[PDB]
Amino acid sequence: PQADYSGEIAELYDLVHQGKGKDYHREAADLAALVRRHSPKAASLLDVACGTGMHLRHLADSFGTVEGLELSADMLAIARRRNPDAVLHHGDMRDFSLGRRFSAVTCMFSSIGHLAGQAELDAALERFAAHVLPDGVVVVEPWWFPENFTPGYVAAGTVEAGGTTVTRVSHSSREGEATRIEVHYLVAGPDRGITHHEESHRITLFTREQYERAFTAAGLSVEFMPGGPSGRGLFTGLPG
Amino acid sequence: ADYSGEIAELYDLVHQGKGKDYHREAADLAALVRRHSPKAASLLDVACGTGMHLRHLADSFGTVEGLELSADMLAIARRRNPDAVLHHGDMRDFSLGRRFSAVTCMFSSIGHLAGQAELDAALERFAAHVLPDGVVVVEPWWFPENFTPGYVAAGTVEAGGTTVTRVSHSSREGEATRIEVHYLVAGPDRGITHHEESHRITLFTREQYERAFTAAGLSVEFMPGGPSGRGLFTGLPGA
Ligand SMILES: Cc1cn([C@H]2C[C@H](O)[C@@H](COP(=O)(O)OP(=O)(O)O[C@H]3O[C@H](C)[C@@H](O)[C@H](N(C)C)[C@H]3O)O2)c(=O)[nH]c1=O
Ligand SMILES: Cc1cn([C@H]2C[C@H](O)[C@@H](COP(=O)(O)OP(=O)(O)O[C@H]3O[C@H](C)[C@@H](O)[C@H](N(C)C)[C@H]3O)O2)c(=O)[nH]c1=O
Ligand SMILES: Nc1ncnc2c1ncn2[C@@H]1O[C@H](CSCC[C@H](N)C(=O)O)[C@@H](O)[C@H]1O
Ligand SMILES: Nc1ncnc2c1ncn2[C@@H]1O[C@H](CSCC[C@H](N)C(=O)O)[C@@H](O)[C@H]1O
Repeated sequence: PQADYSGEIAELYDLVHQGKGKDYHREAADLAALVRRHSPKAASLLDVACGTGMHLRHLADSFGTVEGLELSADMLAIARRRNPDAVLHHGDMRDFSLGRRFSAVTCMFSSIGHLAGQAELDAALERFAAHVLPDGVVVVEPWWFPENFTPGYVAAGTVEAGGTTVTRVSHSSREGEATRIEVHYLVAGPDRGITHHEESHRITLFTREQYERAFTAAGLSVEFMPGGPSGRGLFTGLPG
Repeated sequence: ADYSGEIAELYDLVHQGKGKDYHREAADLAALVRRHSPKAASLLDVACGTGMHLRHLADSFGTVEGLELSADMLAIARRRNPDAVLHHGDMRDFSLGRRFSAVTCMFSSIGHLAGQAELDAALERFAAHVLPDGVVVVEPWWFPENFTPGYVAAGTVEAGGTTVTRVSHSSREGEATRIEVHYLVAGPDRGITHHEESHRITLFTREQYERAFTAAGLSVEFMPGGPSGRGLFTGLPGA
């Protein structure tokens, strides 16, 4: 049971989230508009935990420079193939140092939840502040806050494309300060038969004030906007 | 063991999810029986499984009994049909010491036999348990000409807090279908569990079924369509 977005799990990622109705084109359009509201001259964007680089692909149409940081080599390989021109980095949002600063540092789809507690979140936000330009914005899509988390939640969905049928079932429970989300897959095709895969993640249920404390310790002013890309809302931060 | 444990426990929910209507099939079956035997009063369901047909057939026939090889399936059937006599046994060699107006074998259970000889044997046993005015009914598996290798079935159903996803894959293995079936079973407390079964279901030709019926002294007819699109064979003694 893996926790590192690798192997076959990485290969299924885009198909499954497409099946669940995720619309990266609309999300990118909205994000780019939000960046330009806070920074009308923005010409550059770093997407941290870029995964398979789906947002970056669309954001390349709005900004002259897009870069990405991704911990998982297998996700990153997909991201690079999708963004063959972009400079994408293999590393860790807790401790990274790129060549430059950007008008927007973004961290989407609750990837920030993969951090383990307040020290790590603080560290990541300090790094984001370190890579943002003075008239820029830091954008973090949080995981659920403890008060909005729904333990016992089961998601199931099946999709097919290109001869491959993929079923994904998730189960979520409370494990201390985090969601434990277990995810099983059945992957079927006419000649390959059926294979079973599993993943299991601890995604931290930070409170709003814990997010805010992280932005604040980084020198960033912080604003929460409810709703956002997944019903989890959006944090925006501005330097100095 | 085939059809055992958690697989047996999931059987009814997954086939309900797939739209299988045992109430309508039982009514159609009862009508077919009574067309051939208007005073029909008894029925034996061979390979009765969880006893879903029998539950409904008991409202049409004064006596219903069943034969089932799997203990875990049989336990379910008994709980569903607590007034009925259900036997633990094998369609290839059983002997109940009585006869019935109908002997039925539904949902391609006959595919669990291998070879002409086992098929002949079963049909002889069915003839040995049918009344002389009655009828043997067997739902075949697919004929070779209609089998679709590489077939993938996937569906998800939820009942009572439990979400079950079933995915089957089918290929050719000699003169049979190899069907492998994976389940993901999920619930708020239970989490997710994975289960798997795998079966060989023999691709008997139409002529093979007819040979089995004729050797058991039954006059045979194939009725196309049937409960599953695979038709139904009927057989009447005294040929
Ligand atoms: C609607 C609603 C949902 N939830 C929770 C329950 C459950 O944990 C989740 C819905 O399950 P899903 O299987 O639909 O979760 P998902 O597609 O959002 O995947 C989640 O986990 C993946 C493993 C991660 O890769 C992913 N991010 C980090 C990329 C993460 O967002 O959202 C709540 O806690 N409160 C709610 O009001
Ligand atoms: C429509 C069509 C289907 N098929 C085949 C392909 C595949 O093997 C099957 C459809 O898949 P499914 O997973 O829908 O099969 P099913 O719910 O009917 O389960 C079958 O297998 C189960 C393991 C058995 O327990 C069961 N009987 C013996 C009780 C048997 O009927 O039917 C064909 O070969 N040709 C066809 O034209
Ligand atoms: N410490 C860390 N630094 C960088 N990336 C991380 C990380 N911990 C987890 N990740 C990455 O977080 C990503 C979560 S999946 C989200 C991917 C992408 N933002 C999207 O919207 O589709 C994964 O690719 C995972 O490898
Ligand atoms: N040799 C044999 N004798 C009796 N039952 C058998 C058999 N081989 C397989 N079976 C039974 O055949 C059944 C197939 S499942 C079909 C069950 C039922 N007739 C229904 O329509 O739902 C299983 O319960 C299996 O255990």
